[PDB]
Amino acid sequence: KFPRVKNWELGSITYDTLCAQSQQDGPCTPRRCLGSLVLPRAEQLLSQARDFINQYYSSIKRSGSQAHEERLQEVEAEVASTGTYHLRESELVFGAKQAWRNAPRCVGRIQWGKLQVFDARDCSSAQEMFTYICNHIKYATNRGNLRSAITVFPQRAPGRGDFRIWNSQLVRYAGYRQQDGSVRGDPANVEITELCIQHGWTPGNGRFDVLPLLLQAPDEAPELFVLPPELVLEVPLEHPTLEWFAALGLRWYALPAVSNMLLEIGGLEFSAAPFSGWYMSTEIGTRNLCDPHRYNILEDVAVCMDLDTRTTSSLWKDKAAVEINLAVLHSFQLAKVTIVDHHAATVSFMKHLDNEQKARGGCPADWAWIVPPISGSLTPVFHQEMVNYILSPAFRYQPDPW
Amino acid sequence: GPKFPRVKNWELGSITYDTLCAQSQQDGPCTPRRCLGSLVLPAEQLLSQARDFINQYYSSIKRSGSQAHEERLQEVEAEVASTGTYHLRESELVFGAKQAWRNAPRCVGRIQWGKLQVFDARDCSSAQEMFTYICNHIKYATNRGNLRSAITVFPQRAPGRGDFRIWNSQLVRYAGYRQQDGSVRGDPANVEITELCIQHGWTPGNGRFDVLPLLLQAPDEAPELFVLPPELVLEVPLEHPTLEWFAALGLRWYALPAVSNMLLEIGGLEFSAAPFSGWYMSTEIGTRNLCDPHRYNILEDVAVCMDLDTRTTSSLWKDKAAVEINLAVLHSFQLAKVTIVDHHAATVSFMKHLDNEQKARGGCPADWAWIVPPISGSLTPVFHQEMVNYILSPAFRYQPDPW
Ligand code: HEM
Ligand code: HEM
Ligand SMILES: N=C(NCCC[C@H](N)CN(O)CCN)N[N+](=O)[O-]
Ligand SMILES: N=C(NCCC[C@H](N)CN(O)CCN)N[N+](=O)[O-]
Ligand SMILES: C[C@H](O)[C@H](O)[C@H]1CNc2nc(N)[nH]c(=O)c2N1
Ligand SMILES: C[C@H](O)[C@H](O)[C@H]1CNc2nc(N)[nH]c(=O)c2N1
Ligand SMILES: [Zn+2]
Repeated sequence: KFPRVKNWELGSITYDTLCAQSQQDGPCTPRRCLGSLVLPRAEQLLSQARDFINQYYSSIKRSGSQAHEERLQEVEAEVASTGTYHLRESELVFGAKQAWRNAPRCVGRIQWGKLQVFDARDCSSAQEMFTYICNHIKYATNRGNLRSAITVFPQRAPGRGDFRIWNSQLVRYAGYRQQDGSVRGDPANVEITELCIQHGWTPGNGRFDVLPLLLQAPDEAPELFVLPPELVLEVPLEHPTLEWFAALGLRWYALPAVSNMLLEIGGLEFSAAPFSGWYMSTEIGTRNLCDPHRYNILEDVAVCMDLDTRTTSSLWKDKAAVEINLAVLHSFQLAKVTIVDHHAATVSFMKHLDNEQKARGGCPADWAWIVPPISGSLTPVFHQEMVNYILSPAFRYQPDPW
Repeated sequence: GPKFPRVKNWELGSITYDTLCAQSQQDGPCTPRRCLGSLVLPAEQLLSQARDFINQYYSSIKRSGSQAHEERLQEVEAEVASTGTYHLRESELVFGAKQAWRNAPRCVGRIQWGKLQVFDARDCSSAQEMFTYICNHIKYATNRGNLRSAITVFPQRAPGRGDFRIWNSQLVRYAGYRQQDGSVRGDPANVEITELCIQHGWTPGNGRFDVLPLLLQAPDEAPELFVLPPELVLEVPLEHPTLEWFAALGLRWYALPAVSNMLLEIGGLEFSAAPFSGWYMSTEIGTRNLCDPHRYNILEDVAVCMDLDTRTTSSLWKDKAAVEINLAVLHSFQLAKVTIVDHHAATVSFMKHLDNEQKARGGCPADWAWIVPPISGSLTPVFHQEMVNYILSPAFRYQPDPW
């Protein structure tokens, strides 16, 4: 019933009792494990609402109190007559922090308690969404001293369209499909780039053109907004000892801000609730720059390093990858922009695991996502068994609005 | 769409559906409530398992429903009927052993599955004879550096009688000597088997790479100790292609990886002693065996020799040192003409295996956490391939230590 969890480097054992609190099914069954797959293939609401309110009052050490009992009545009254309800700002703040804390694929959760929550539920137009987004970016960027934040737009409502941010992140580089099939820029963003153009954006022709935002108010066509360049901090990439690296003209933006995930709290759903923390260097240096379906610069860098790209056995791919990740760290450090390397991040996650074991009896974690894309076993998390399950409040994927 | 798991490759955008998982008859550790995919170790019945295996065998030779098939099924039911168990024919053992390998979710080398050399040692009746069979396996498999995959199958577990067992986890292992200061000289992973060898009369050495003797156990007898003739255990001294000082570290590793404590299950029959061997994927040695903190842990030593800043994580000193250590392993095995496969070549071959199996059986059970190499994960194609994990039989399974 309760899984035994072992760390093979230290030989230590724990038991995950928190998983018993999961109310939502994942993709696995006793016949087959689908743990490596990326995407999944009124009384109910009232049930989730009560559970959430209970979590909230327990967090402020006031369960059973009068305020607790009265709040539960309010929620019951609102759902019974309207089919839905609304969260108080303090609950929204607690809810967003818990969603982060519960996110199995996030290795930066040691920071979960420090999140600036912007209540944007009084938003009635895409124009207003844009203003809130600009303020989020300014605050979060903070001149390179990044601060974790989330801006929460109006919840979903029955028979009414959702407030949505079409872009997957607030800052993304365009991907222009070229005549000969290739892509200029970021291949992951070809679809959104095209949508922007289709909606009147005058495209650029570079490899790092910041995309405009396509923001959508309920039941309206999305609207295009160009981000003020001075609000988008970027870091030109250079290498500490390889002088020619800068000549590659590579760069990446400072702020990672997921904008297409749904935040679920107490049964309520927030379809637009962009959040941001700071990058772990491998996200940029390894995946964004070296993925074959992304900027795919490994071969170029290897040739500049004059490595033997003739055979795999020369480990040219491994050598180039390391220097690229080193360039990212060096460059962010030089530009004085917050970033965390994969060793420091995983070491902090092990502390988080321990903190959560004591606090809640476990921590849902997705091993395939927590272990870094390079040097996996050189990090502590590789040797740590993990149990994955869904807790609520939660961040979850949702269909693209188009 | 299809009511089977949909599997996507994110690098290529391609999709397949796994229908082979429908054939699984054993539950894994996961439930809809929680995934335990990252955990390392998470007559009526015999007849059904036996019948299923016979059906698999006849299906494989394209004779399902034939007179021979029905007669073999009859024969197995009667043998189990009067004796409680049954025995496999030679070709059934060969088919079952290859299928067990083919079915192994944690093995990235499965493209080679059809080439296994199956040594039938089911006539073995003593520990001394087990040793002879094992030495022949080592000689055949090593083939002076041009390694050949092989498995030697000893007698199956029998009702009442004791089990045939090889106590060591691999045929070649380096001793791990517990020190006064509490540290370990040699391989920390082998501290327990090393002590057991000593408790059984082995006179211990005092080096970092002392090859351990084998503790072989015949039915209902105490284990017997046998030391492998040095001439038979091929080793490779490690040197680096450019860093001249690497050779001075005195590191080395043996050529033959030969798992000896896994149980081979075929049609319900259990072969407690069936050592198998292929060849190493370089990261097993260069990354795990040499750099794991709980193994040889040589990362800091090598980083210091490379004059890296081991004071801060940000210098990526662990990453740089690990890459050079893996390169030294590949370079040295290549120099010594001993078969080895780097993690890029191996994962590329595994992607081909997945495509072959998609066509041949409708899927391939695979454990993502084990298939993706310990270094440079996303630089290999398997990192971007979703995988379905499930248990198929014949199979190789873990079994408790005999002591
Ligand atoms: C403070 C610094 C933070 C760091 C260093 C960090 C790091 C990471 C990393 C490396 C991943 C995997 C990303 C990928 O491979 O695409 C991730 C995923 C995630 N993080 Fe964090 N994180 C941080 C802050 C946040 C914040 C502020 C939230 C939400 C309030 C959050 C929510 C999540 C979620 C939900 C995912 C999964 C996204 C997906 O499935 O695509 N993270 N994080
Ligand atoms: C021909 C070359 C082969 C290569 C390169 C290869 C490579 C690998 C690798 C890299 C692993 C993971 C090992 C670890 O991380 O400890 C593995 C595991 C495994 N392989 Fe293969 N393998 C080969 C041949 C074989 C053969 C001949 C068999 C059996 C007939 C086999 C059965 C298995 C099994 C059952 C495991 C899992 C062992 C465990 O769970 O500890 N492999 N293989
Ligand atoms: N450091 C962070 N990295 C997350 C960015 C990409 C992630 N795949 C989200 N995403 O695109 C989800 C949509 N499929 N987060 N952060 O600090 O806020
Ligand atoms: N390349 C190979 N590597 C096998 C390494 C040991 C593995 N951990 C099994 N093992 O010792 C199981 C014990 N718990 N195999 N081979 O080629 O035959
Ligand atoms: C197929 C496989 O699940 C997929 O490539 C996963 C693996 N681990 C990952 N881990 C992180 N952090 N981010 C990712 O995008 C992925 N991709
Ligand atoms: C805890 C975690 O499951 C464990 O460290 C696994 C991860 N992946 C692995 N993969 C391979 N090939 N071999 C291993 O020993 C491991 N160890
Ligand atoms: Zn699972």
